[PDB]
Amino acid sequence: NSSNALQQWHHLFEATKRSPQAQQHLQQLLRTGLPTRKHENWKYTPLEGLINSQFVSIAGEISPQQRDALALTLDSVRLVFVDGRYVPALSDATEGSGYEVSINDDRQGLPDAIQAEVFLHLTESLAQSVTHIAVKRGQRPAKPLLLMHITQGVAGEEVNTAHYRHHLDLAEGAEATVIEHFVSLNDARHFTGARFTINVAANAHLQHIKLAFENPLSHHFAHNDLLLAEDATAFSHSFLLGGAVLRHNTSTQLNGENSTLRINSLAMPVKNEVCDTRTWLEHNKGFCNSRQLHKTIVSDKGRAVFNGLINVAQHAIKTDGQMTNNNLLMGKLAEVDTKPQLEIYADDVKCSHGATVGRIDDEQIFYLRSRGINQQDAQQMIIYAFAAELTEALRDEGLKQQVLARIGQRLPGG
Amino acid sequence: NALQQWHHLFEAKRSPQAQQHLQQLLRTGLPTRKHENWKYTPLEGLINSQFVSIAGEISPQQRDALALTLDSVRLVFVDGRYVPALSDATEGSGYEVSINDDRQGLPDAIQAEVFLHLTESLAQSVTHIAVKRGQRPAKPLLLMHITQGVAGEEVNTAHYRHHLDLAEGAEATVIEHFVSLNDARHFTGARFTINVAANAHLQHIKLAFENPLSHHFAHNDLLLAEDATAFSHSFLLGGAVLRHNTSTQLNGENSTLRINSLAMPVKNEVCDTRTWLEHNKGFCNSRQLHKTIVSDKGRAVFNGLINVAQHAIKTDGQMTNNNLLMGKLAEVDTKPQLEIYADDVKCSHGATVGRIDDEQIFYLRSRGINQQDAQQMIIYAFAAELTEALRDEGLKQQVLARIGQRLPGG
Repeated sequence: NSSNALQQWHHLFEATKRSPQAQQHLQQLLRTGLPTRKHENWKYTPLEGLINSQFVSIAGEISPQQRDALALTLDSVRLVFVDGRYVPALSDATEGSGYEVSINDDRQGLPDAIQAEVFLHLTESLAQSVTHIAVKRGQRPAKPLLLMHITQGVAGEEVNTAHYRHHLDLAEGAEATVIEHFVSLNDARHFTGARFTINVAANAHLQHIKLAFENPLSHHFAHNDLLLAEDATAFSHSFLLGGAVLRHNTSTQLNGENSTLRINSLAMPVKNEVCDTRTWLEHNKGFCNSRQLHKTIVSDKGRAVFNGLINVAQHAIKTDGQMTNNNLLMGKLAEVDTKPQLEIYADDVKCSHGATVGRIDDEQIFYLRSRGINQQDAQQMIIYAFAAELTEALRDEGLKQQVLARIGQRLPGG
Repeated sequence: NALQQWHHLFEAKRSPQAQQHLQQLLRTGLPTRKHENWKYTPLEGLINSQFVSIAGEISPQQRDALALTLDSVRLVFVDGRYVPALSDATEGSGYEVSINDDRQGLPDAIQAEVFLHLTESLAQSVTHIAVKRGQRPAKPLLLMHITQGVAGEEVNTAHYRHHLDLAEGAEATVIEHFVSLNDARHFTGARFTINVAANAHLQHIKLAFENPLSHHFAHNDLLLAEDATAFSHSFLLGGAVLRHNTSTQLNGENSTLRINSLAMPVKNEVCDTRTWLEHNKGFCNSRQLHKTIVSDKGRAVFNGLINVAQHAIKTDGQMTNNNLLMGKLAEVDTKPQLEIYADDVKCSHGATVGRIDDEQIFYLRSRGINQQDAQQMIIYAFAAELTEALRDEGLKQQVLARIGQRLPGG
């Protein structure tokens, strides 16, 4: 039952040395509790597979070879985390990289949550350490920072759970690209929780990429926060291509004028999967431009869920915000639920949103088939083209090809 | 204390159906600002009031003073009660009408909710309307509602209930008209349910034109069979707080549906326009256009749910909500909810929020058109796609006049 899952997580919390901040989030976890399908934000995302499980929290050890077999081919400053723990022996040295990094459980400097919710509190409470990352004023690291997360399940019916917590501060004029990569060690199911919070100061430029590529049976529940000051730029691209049930939130505050924001995501549930991609955006100051593109491709008995809220505060004049959610359904058993929302309290603004749902039109495939292209190839071409606005945002070609290959595994004919 | 008072109004006999809705009402209770569907619609101004139920008497002169200029089959309702002395003959009009409190033939609600239950439980009678197979009445049916408040702090409440059945091949236009007798505040509840049979064609128009201080909470149901057509146009231009729901089921193939609404909250008004639509069978086309014009300190709320059932192939459904904000303290909250369980469909939703660009005003000013005339032209143009739906030119002008009262210098 619901209380049982909470009881077990509560037990794991008290198993350890918890910070005052994690204690506060534990209290909030218990005050908020777990939701039912009647809750406003949980009508379409099942928790039964999680709630009815017995949990464990074991931190294993892997070799360099096991890391390499799961790793992305990319020139980066790579930090490796295994079953909720930073592993120095598998990580790159950070001194002189342009990234100031300290892993510890001191949380006095972390900002408050933008949008509190149950799984954010769970991850805050259970994470055993925080990855404190900082890029100093005007610094532009030569290589992107890669956060590689390797989580494994245990044999039997128990569900191993690992919760990761990182914070990045980009000081004024700093420019950096950070990549989150999540993989499973094997086919055993696990429950991954994650929370990456980022502060972007004046004139700073952030490029954030999330690659959620865990196995087909696991649960992935994450909530990232983006806090932007004035004259700031932030782009976040999420490729949610792993897990049986995944629910990712990106909450953002535009707390300064003249900033630019883009938040995109791709979801491609297959089999009996549920992929839930959500955003919460607050235009608290005027003169900011935001653009969101969330595309989904749903096959088999899959279900994609989109939720996007944009709140424009009073007097946030010259706000220019757009949100688009395009959903492609493949097959008569596919499902998609979408709720793009607007709360607009300023008049001198340009705000709009749109959501579309359909399948590959016979008319579009007709012109590929007329050239002799077979059905599966034609469908793959159309799907890649549908995802192209999102995958073309990946500057590194090598990285882009790897993401395209992960997409390829979910296409008709693979 | 609202529930307790409403409960007492009920027991003050009542049909078993009304008893069932009251039971559900008390079981569901009143929602808070934390409820999924009530984040933006205030109930304080209503909940913290003392309710009464007084059925006042009105003269034909008072009726004519508030009545629309239109040739129709007019039925007049005053303070929750049908008034035969002020109504037209229905016998021989093309509309089979029976007014009583028998409710065994009424269909189940498409989307049960608190205020629908309240209106079902408190309505004192049901207007049973039917158009026989293949028939097309010469004049439209007009349901005119006249509600008045009482002197003092008490809030008079009146709940209206009507059901229209369009038999196979039947075609009809029905208009709901709501007005206030004077400036006194009242609480109006309404529920118009309509069954559209195979090959039947419905034209529904709602004109909610009550005073600035009243509360109007309504919920209409539209049920369509196969090869049916239904167009519903709502002009929500009255009340301090208005919340109108239209719930619809497309339960037959090859049907066409259009649901439009106009909302223009001013002062400190809240105008909440909501739709719930189920494409239960395939091959149906649905289109919705909801436009709002929000003045300073006003608040418009839009909520539109579209659910497309599994195997409802060839569904073609669109929903558009355009919002024009006219001042720095205007507010708009808009929430579509698409639940699509069929792949071979074309479904989309779009919403826009913005204001009149100063450059457009300046351009007009440079061409000899002043600010007020420029604003009025632009606002009327924004509402035009909705107002042009009114076939009767005489009726369209009266609606445009009501719109005009809310424009700069109106």
